[PDB]
Amino acid sequence: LIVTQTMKGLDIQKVAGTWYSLAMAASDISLLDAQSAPLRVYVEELKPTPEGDLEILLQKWENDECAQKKIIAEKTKIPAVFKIDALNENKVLVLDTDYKKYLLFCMENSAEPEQSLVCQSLVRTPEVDDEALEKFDKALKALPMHIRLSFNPTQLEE
Amino acid sequence: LIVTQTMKGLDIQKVAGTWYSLAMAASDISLLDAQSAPLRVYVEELKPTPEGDLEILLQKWENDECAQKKIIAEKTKIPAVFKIDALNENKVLVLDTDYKKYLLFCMENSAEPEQSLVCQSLVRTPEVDDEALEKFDKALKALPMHIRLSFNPTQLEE
Repeated sequence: LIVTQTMKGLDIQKVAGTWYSLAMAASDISLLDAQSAPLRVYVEELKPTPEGDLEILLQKWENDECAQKKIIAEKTKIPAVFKIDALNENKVLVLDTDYKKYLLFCMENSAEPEQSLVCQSLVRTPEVDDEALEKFDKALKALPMHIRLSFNPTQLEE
Repeated sequence: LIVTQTMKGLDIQKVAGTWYSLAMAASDISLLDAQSAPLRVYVEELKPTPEGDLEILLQKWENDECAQKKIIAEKTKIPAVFKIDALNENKVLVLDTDYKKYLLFCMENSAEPEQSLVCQSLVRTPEVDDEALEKFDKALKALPMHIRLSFNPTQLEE
């Protein structure tokens, strides 16, 4: 992605707290196909640190169960861009937020030659309001996505 | 679905021959999630019979392999609507076609209480042309779809 496509003026401390994954999209079907896909994850909480890094609590499917994982996305020299400095590098890019209702982000598989992107729309509460989803679809118009998912009522899911 | 949403004036004999599944959508994620999902199938050929029924040759994933299946969708009293009169009833509804390039259809799980729909865009050849996909997205605007997939170049897939 380019710098204009990410959020200008992000305050990471204001994204703290509970979130729900409302919709996901990816450039490649296989990125979100297997319930166990590495980048098929549901956000449950964001925990920015005093040092300006972003800790992410996620749920994932595993055998039948719902496993929690905690990953650390570290600040970089570019605002709104964070690096999970794991063995497999992934960048997390915050596209937009209003802090109080919605947050749009992508995970990119930096090493791969193909463009390899998974993006989500997060909401603070399960309320009926489609601003999160309108803003996400507008943001994805610029990107080649081949799969698009939205989470139904029960419960809705995470 | 309603009668206006399906094709007026369909000639079944003109849909005969080779097709490729270019995109799929469903009202529920779980309808197309597992590669083995019953309604996750790729069309390879349509074979209308002299009696006015529609035979469908499909490919599906199975363990690792690509299995062929042949199913019979029988004519009904409603034009463009066909019934697979299997133990589990499914209707096949032709939404639109120009016979020479594209064909839009849905499979409905009639028995279920929830609306349960899987729809596809089929093309005659893998040519670069997006009319199939524009027509499919226009047709799906009227329907509550929660998952949307499109098949990439290799090869592209069936």
